[PDB]
Amino acid sequence: EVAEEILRLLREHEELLREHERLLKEARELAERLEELARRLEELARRDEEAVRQVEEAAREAERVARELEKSARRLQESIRELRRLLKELRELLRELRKIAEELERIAEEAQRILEETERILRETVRIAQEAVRLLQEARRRAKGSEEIEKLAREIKRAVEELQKALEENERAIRLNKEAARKFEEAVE
Repeated sequence: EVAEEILRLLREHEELLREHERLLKEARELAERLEELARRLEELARRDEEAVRQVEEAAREAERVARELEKSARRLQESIRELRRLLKELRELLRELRKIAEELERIAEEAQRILEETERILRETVRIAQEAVRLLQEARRRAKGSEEIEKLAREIKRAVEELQKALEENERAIRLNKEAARKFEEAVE
């Protein structure tokens, strides 16, 4: 039964992986769209109903992408709970017992720490996505002086930088989850 429990956990990790890959895509597009709006805002400060219109349309679409980023990270968080619920059922099954079971408890205990670190990454990604939504909503209200448009453009560019740091940490958490799953395959073989 322990062998069948790992295989179900591996299937869940696979669905975890493709949802986390979708999270990277949404966050990569948001950062690109936020950098573009920042440049459009700095042009609006120096300059036009088209310049106001393109700021409104660039922010409105960047807000839709930030919502998808938030929805994807929320979906990943409710699935780490599934992984850990499957993990506790495995913890008791392997402790029913053999040296193979002793190896499975070191890689399962490590997988616990990775999932905890992974959800801490996702919670920070939700925060940056929520900060992006508020800044985008502020960009559309102000576009309806130059000094205030410049500061908002600078604040958006700082959100880009922490979004890029969240990209690195999410890509790192994917590797650690992939490597933890590879150990489950070889140890159960």
